Amino acid sequence: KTFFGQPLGLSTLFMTEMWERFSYYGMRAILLYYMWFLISTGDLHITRATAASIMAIYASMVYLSGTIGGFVADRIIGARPAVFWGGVLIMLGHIVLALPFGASALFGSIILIIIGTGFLKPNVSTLVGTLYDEHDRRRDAGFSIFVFGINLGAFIAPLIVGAAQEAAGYHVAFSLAAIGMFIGLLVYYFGGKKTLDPHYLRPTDPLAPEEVKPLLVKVSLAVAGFIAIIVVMNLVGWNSLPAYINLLTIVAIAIPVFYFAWMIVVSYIPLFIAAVLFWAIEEQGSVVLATFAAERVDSSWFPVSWFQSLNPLFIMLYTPFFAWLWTAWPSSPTKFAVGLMFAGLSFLLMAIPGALYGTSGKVSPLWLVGSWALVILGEMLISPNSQMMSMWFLSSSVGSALNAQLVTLYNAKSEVAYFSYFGLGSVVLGIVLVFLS
Ligand SMILES: CCCCCCC/C=C/CCCCCC(=O)OC[C@@H](O)CO
Ligand SMILES: CCCCCCC/C=C\CCCCCC(=O)OC[C@H](O)CO
Ligand SMILES: CCCCCCC/C=C\CCCCCC(=O)OC[C@H](O)CO
Ligand SMILES: CCCCCCC/C=C\CCCCCC(=O)OC[C@H](O)CO
Ligand SMILES: CCCCCCC/C=C\CCCCCC(=O)OC[C@H](O)CO
Ligand SMILES: CCCCCCC/C=C\CCCCCC(=O)OC[C@H](O)CO
Ligand SMILES: CCCCCCC/C=C\CCCCCC(=O)OC[C@H](O)CO
Ligand SMILES: CCCCCCC/C=C\CCCCCC(=O)OC[C@H](O)CO
Ligand SMILES: CCCCCCC/C=C\CCCCCC(=O)OC[C@H](O)CO
Ligand SMILES: CCCCCCC/C=C\CCCCCC(=O)OC[C@H](O)CO
Ligand SMILES: CCCCCCC/C=C\CCCCCC(=O)OC[C@H](O)CO
Ligand SMILES: CCCCCCC/C=C\CCCCCC(=O)OC[C@H](O)CO
Ligand SMILES: CCCCCCC/C=C\CCCCCC(=O)OC[C@H](O)CO
Ligand SMILES: NC(=O)CC[C@H](N)C(=O)O
Repeated sequence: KTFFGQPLGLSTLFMTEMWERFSYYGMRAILLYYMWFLISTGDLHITRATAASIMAIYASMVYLSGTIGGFVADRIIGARPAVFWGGVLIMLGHIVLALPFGASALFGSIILIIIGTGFLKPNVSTLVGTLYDEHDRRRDAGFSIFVFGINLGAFIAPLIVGAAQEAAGYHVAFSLAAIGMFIGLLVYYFGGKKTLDPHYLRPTDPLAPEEVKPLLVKVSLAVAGFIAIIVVMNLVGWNSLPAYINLLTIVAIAIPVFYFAWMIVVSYIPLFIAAVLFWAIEEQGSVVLATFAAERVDSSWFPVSWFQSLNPLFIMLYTPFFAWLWTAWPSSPTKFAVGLMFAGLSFLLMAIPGALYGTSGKVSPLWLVGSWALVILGEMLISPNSQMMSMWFLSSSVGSALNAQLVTLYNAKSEVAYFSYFGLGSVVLGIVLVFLS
């Protein structure tokens, strides 16, 4: 009695993540349009460009939080409590948007989810690994099934939440996200006590006595430095929302710079950059492509948010092939290059409808279908150890930090140039990074 060849525990963690991803990507699929709505009612006094920037820096902070989430669980509170309380915080974040409020609830929701996802996401991934011995070949297959589940939740969420939004409004749809996380907590809590090892109720690598003080010092100085900067910003009149997003952008990008300066490994640099650039493009699906979907495609007969299901749809379709592919077959730097090339191609493709049909009309949904087909093909060359997982979340974070700057450039007037430039740039950088490495 297994779960697709794996210990029954995989099913628990599988569904936990699926429902977490459900709530996250359900919310993500309507959050931009929601902000558009708040803007249209004079409730939110920002440009659409800034709204787009918010989406990206939101994702960036979510991934940055995940970069330290593993650390907190492994050394302070434990992997199993981190997932649980992480889940609770996420649930609360969605509940906040379900409440009959407007723009004033946005920040609180974002904070809870950043902290919550930071606690949950790296650590459920950790718990998957705990289901096996250090020497078991199923480890790869098991984690592959796990990722299939992550995308299963990401697939159905925009369909369900998107349609719900169109039926009963935004707050009801957001509450469905909350309910989804609640389901995940149920399956995780009761299922976990039966499948998961109890040694992960506590930190497996607790802070040694002499480690606590210098850690505390470094956190204090960092937080103090950050706050001092914000003070200065408010004194000199740089306190607009983009100002804060720029601050966050700089912080997120500075982190690998000083983190890589620390070990300087120089072979890791092009790998990191390729990942950063790939995730930048991939994460623009929920922002730039979401915008294209709403403005440049006729979605008069279906929720336009449904386009967000295409990304994880292709993960699920490619998984059977690529599984067989690896059984029946490329260097790590090669995989990243070709992957980034596909990402670039996915944007070059998106440049065609505007150049061929103009930008003032509407084009076939198949353009976005083909685009996601291309970038997810690239993800297959990138997508599937506490330390490496951290670099993974970090690369994702920097990509979205970059997006926070980049997506503000996107509009109907700049559409073709935007997709062409960053599309061809990514293809070229793909070529450069494969030979540089
Ligand atoms: C088939 C799956 C293989 C994965 C890679 C495929 C990527 C290829 C994408 C090209 C398709 C995009 C073109 C869509 C298109 O032009 O249709 C527009 C319109 O004519 C349809 O009515
Ligand atoms: C894991 C470390 C993260 C450190 C930063 C903590 C979170 C800081 C900012 C959250 C990023 C969201 C900025 C956009 C935003 O707040 O929008 C608010 C609404 O527009 C209300 O006007
Ligand atoms: C366990 C360590 C981290 C603790 C996480 C606590 C998160 C800190 C602040 C989140 C702010 C949540 C309150 C915001 C809120 O409720 O929305 C505002 C009103 O509902 C809108 O009128
Ligand atoms: C302890 C688990 C909590 C999970 C339940 C979260 C959702 C709970 C109740 C649903 C709240 C739905 C709000 C409905 C609402 O805001 O009115 C709808 C619009 O304002 C007008 O159509
Ligand atoms: C306003 C929402 C607040 C909800 C608080 C509910 C708290 C109820 C019980 C606390 C249980 C916390 C421990 C759960 C945990 O560590 O997960 C491990 C479980 O053994 C299953 O893996
Ligand atoms: C607003 C954030 C400012 C930065 C937070 C800095 C302070 C955060 C946590 C302080 C933790 C208390 C240090 C003492 C300690 O952890 O010992 C507890 C051990 O478990 C004792 O056995
Ligand atoms: C550990 C729980 C408390 C930690 C979170 C408290 C708030 C933390 C940082 C505040 C946000 C810092 C970046 C500024 C920012 O996001 O802008 C927010 C919007 O400008 C709101 O108007
Ligand atoms: C150990 C990593 C820490 C590195 C932190 C580096 C932060 C250095 C400078 C941050 C300056 C904040 C930028 C503020 C800003 O861009 O405001 C400009 C606004 O766009 C004007 O409206
Ligand atoms: C080796 C020492 C050098 C430290 C490297 C830190 C990296 C600093 C900045 C990264 C560039 C991203 C800034 C983009 C940005 O936020 O634009 C805002 C402008 O600063 C003002 O409009
Ligand atoms: C596994 C089978 C389910 C496949 C359908 C998944 C649908 C998910 C998102 C749909 C997003 C909008 C795509 C619309 C579409 O493909 O129609 C294309 C028509 O040829 C339009 O002329
Ligand atoms: C393997 C399939 C990949 C398909 C993508 C390859 C597409 C190749 C080039 C697309 C770039 C077309 C841009 C056309 C263009 O820039 O028009 C300029 C006009 O002046 C519009 O402002
Ligand atoms: C695994 C490598 C992926 C290679 C992609 C294979 C497809 C190659 C080129 C497809 C280019 C699609 C351009 C769309 C196009 O030109 O048609 C325009 C519209 O159909 C007008 O009716
Ligand atoms: C990569 C070698 C290490 C040196 C890093 C120093 C510069 C760090 C990051 C460079 C990318 C900065 C992205 C910000 C950017 O492109 O701004 C775009 C505009 O601000 C859009 O408004
Ligand atoms: N970029 C990442 O690190 C994670 C993205 C992936 N789509 C997920 O939700 O798990």
